[PDB]
Order: sequence, then structure tokens, then C-alpha cells
Amino acid sequence: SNILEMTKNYYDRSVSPVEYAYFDQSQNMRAINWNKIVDEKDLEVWNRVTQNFWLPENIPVSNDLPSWNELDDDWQQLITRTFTGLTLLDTVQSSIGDVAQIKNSLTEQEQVIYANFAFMVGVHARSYGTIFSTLCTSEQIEEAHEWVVDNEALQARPKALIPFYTADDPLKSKIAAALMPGFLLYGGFYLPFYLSARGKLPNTSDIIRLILRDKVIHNFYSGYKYQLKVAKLSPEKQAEMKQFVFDLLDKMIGLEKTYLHQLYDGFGLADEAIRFSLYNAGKFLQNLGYESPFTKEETRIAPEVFAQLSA
Amino acid sequence: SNILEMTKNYYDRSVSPVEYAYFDQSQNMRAINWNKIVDEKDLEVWNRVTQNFWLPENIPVSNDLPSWNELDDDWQQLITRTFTGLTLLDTVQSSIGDVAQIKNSLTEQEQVIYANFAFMVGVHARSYGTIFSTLCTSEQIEEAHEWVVDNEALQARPKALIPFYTADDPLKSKIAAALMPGFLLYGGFYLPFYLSARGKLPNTSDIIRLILRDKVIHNFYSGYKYQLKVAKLSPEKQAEMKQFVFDLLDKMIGLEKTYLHQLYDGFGLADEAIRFSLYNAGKFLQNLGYESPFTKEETRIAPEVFAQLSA
Ligand SMILES: [Cl-]
Ligand SMILES: [Cl-]
Ligand SMILES: [Cl-]
Ligand SMILES: [Cl-]
Ligand SMILES: [Cu+]
Ligand SMILES: [Cu+]
Repeated sequence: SNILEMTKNYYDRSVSPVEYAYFDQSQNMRAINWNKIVDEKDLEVWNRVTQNFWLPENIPVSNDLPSWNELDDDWQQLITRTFTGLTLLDTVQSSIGDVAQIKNSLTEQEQVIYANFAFMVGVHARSYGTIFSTLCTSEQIEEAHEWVVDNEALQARPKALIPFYTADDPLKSKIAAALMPGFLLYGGFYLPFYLSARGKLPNTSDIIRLILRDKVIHNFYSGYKYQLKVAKLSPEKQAEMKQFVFDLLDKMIGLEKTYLHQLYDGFGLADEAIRFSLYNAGKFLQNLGYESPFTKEETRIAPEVFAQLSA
Repeated sequence: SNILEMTKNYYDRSVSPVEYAYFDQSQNMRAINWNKIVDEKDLEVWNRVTQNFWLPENIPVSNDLPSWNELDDDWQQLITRTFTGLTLLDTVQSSIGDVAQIKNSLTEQEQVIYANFAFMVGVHARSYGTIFSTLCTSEQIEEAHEWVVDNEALQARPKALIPFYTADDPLKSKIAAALMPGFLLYGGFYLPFYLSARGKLPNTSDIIRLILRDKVIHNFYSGYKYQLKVAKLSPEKQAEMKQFVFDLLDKMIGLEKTYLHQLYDGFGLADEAIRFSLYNAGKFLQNLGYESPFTKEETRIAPEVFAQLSA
């Protein structure tokens, strides 16, 4: 009788609203408690992403018009197409991926952080529109949208990830959520950094660096939460989930290579864009707590391009 | 044919990713187009809510310590309880309500605006935490959480709305989404406006006004989208939906009056808070395109409270 509980704390006999909504209606709901934080990492991430709030109106893209006008119609078309492709991936992540993570949160604050991610990835998608409004003709903008809809190699990539978001396996959904910021857009981000290394569209690369300042935290955070959940599996199911991560990444690399060859082969950027992509595939695995199986040679980035990425 | 259509518009032969995820896989996905906007109201709302970005760290709540210390322990408890009750409603809306609206959007931009709403309602919930961190003891904060979990009259209100969010009727989900910012938190906001009218906690009322600057747009926007969708239904289905709105508001007013009497009867604020609540119930109906049935007498607000509201 030394250990009898006469006073049960409110937290352990209540559920967050999203748990009440989708999982269990047998207990009453608790309001989020920002005064007693379960995981200090959540407060650190919340503070950084909110402090890093930006809008594309903040960047004078109109100052890129001189260097934009130096590029021929084929280069301008490549940039508009590439960025409309990245707009599609951001639309998938903002409208499906991030908000699917909310109900699978380990902590109250994580629910609010994924709401921030959904909004800020929406700002990322909106940023390409700001660039197009300033630089592109109406014809270039409409052509790029037509090209995205009709590009099967482009479409294959989000079509591969969306099922994990809409299915009922929260760990597979979390892996998909990490793979988007961790890997899938870097093939596209190569192009603006290739150009800004040569002094072309520098203001556009400032927008890409603001996008990446968010995406690196998104990848870190989803990877961190993945590691906390996978640690709660049996060693058998742990090894099983690791194999799934490597199998899914192997598949997505296959689809990304096909798309980047189609996108870039005509411009001689395919090989370097794929190396840049695999460098980030390595970082993605590291943020899930795994070792990168990729060689120095097959992840090689030109110093002038790496300088644009890390700035 | 005098009109030659050489190609078919990409938009009419593609779906947004969230439509692809949940409703229709018959066509490929289109990237959001911020360059050709279907509804200029979406751009106006996007620009206003993003330009209105704020964090509770922006407001010096520490300057309220003198007026907070003037308030007796029972008034401090009432404020902590009331605000933890509002925190629960914001947690419901941020984690379930707003994100549930994304897949039911009429336009691409609406998907991104509801992501902004989810994030900003998260900031609203967080702002109570900031106030508590500055003003309240650990004991007051824990007591208020215990009080929220064990308050059946409080819990009844979100428990009535959450089923509309998780169900597959998008119009009933939209009405629930409008009811939260339009009606359910005004009973609670009465208290800080009452206090600031008497010169107490002025900095806290600045946070409440920043919250209300967001919530008035949330209510307007959800009501605007409700009106566009319901207008396309048969006269009989429009009549059915109008009856549902009035029936649900009638139920929620019943639950709100019970909760506000329990909250405020001891302080003699219940009748005044309920009139303030019903005034806003009238505005909620107007924002759905219906007429207010409420009398002048049952919606009467003291000028000094209305002054704090509209400042
Ligand atoms: Cl992302
Ligand atoms: Cl993300
Ligand atoms: Cl709200
Ligand atoms: Cl809302
Ligand atoms: Cu992201
Ligand atoms: Cu709201």
C-alpha cells in the first residue's frame, strides 16, 4: 500500500484533440501545455522555424531581369519547367504530407510544428509564382504547367509517396515526409545554384536558400521523430523498417534519375544534378540515423555550386 | 468552326494533389498556379493573413505584472481557466478543423490559406502559454489544465463539432470550421476585454486583439466558401442546409450558455458574457449569408467592452 496513487495527473488521463478525433473518444481532451514541454527539441524547432518566417515579396527578384534576359528561350523554358516541377512537390507536401503527420505526433508541440511546415511549404510553392510573375511571360508559365501535367517521369515521383501519406502506417508516412525535403527537390535546386555560381539569377538563389533554410529543418525534424518511433519497435521490426527505408530510397533514386535525365540531358547537367541529388540522399539517410552507402565520386559537387548551397 | 482550339487547357484535364490523394486519380496532378488565380478573394485573404503574421514574443506581457498582482486569487484563477479553455478550442481548430478543410477547397490557393489558418491558430494557442509563463505560478497553470479535462460543460462544445471534421460531409465540416472563430471563443474573450476596459492587463488585451484580427478573417473566409458551395445546391438542399446551420447554432448556444454560467455566475459576468456571445452568433449567421434572429436586448454590449473589441 506504500505506492497507491490518490491523485492522477491530468496529462496521463486525457488525450490531445487529434487523438480524440481519430483514435480514442473514451477520455476527455487536454489543451496544449506550452509551460510543461515533454521534448525540449520541439521548442527549439518551433522557435527556429517561426523566427525564420519569410515571404517571397521580401526578395527583389526584379533585380534578376538583366541576367534572365541574357538566357535564351531554351534556358528560360528549362528554369520555368524545373521550378513548376518543384511547385508540384511543394503542393503535395503542403496539402497532403505535412498535415498527415499531425495525427501521428509523439508530442503536443509536434502537432503545431507540422501545421507550421504545411504553411511554410505553401510559402515555398508560392515563391516560384513570385519569380514567374517577375521574369516569365504568360505563355512560358502556361507551357510549364502543361509540361508538368503531361510529364509521366515527373508525376511518378509524387505518385510513389502520396500512398504512404493516405495509408495507416505512421512510420512509412514519416519516412515519406522526411524524403520530400531530404532528397526529392535537390535535383531541381541544382539548376539555380549552377546558374548563380556563374553570377546569373542571384536573387532567385536567395529565395532557394530561404526555402532550403526551412527544408533542412523539416528533414532533420521528421528524421528525429522517425528515430524516436523506430526505437520503440522489436529488433526484428527495426531491421524490417531499415530495409523498407533503403528499398524506398532505391526506388525514388530510380524515378529521380529518369526524370533528371529527361529534364537535363539536352543541357549537359544530368550527371552533375544526379551527383548533387545522391549527396542529399546520403544526408537524408544520416538524418534517419543510418550510414550513407554512396561514394565520394558519385556524390561529387563542384566547389562553386557547393558554395551557393552552404551560403 | 470560327474558334480553333488546337490544345485543351491543362487546368481542366488535371487535379490538385489533394484531390488526387483523396478523391480522383483519373488524371495527372497540376502544380498550384499563383499567376492565374481563379478567385481574387483568395489572394486578398492570403496577403492579409501573411502580412498579419505575429508571435506572442512580440508583446511585452511582463508590463502586465503590476495589474495582474492587483487581481485577487479567484480572478487570477478565472483568467487562467478561461484562457486554458480557449487554448483547448485553438488546439482542436489547429490540429483537426483547419487541416480538414484543405481537401474540400474550391480553389488551389484556399488549400494554402487553410494551412496558414492551422499554423496561426497554433500561434493563438501558444500565446496563452506565453501569458501564463509571464504571469501565472506552476500551480495555477497545472490547476487550469486539470479543470479543463474535468469540466464536462466545457468539453461538450468541441465534442459537438469534431465529428463534422472527421465525417465526409464537406459543407457541415465548413459550418463547424466557421462556428469556431465566429462564435465559440467570444464567451471567453469577453473576460480580457471586460478587464482592459477597467484598466487591467492592457498588454494581454493586445495579444487578444492580434488573435481576433486573425479569427475575424477565418470566420469571414469559411463563411464566404460555405456560401459559394451552398449556392450551387437545389432550393430543397439549400433549405435543408439552412435548417442544419440554425439547428447546430441552437445546440452550440445551449452548450455555451451552460459553460458560461458555470464559468462566470460566481463573478456576476455570465449574463454580460452571454449577450457578447449572442452578438457574435448573429455576426456568424450574417457571414454565412443568413439573417440574425437575436434581439437588441439579448445582444447588448457595454460601450467600453465594444471599444476594446473594435480597437
Ligand atoms: Cl518539404
Ligand atoms: Cl516537410
Ligand atoms: Cl479559429
Ligand atoms: Cl479557422
Ligand atoms: Cu518541408
Ligand atoms: Cu481561426
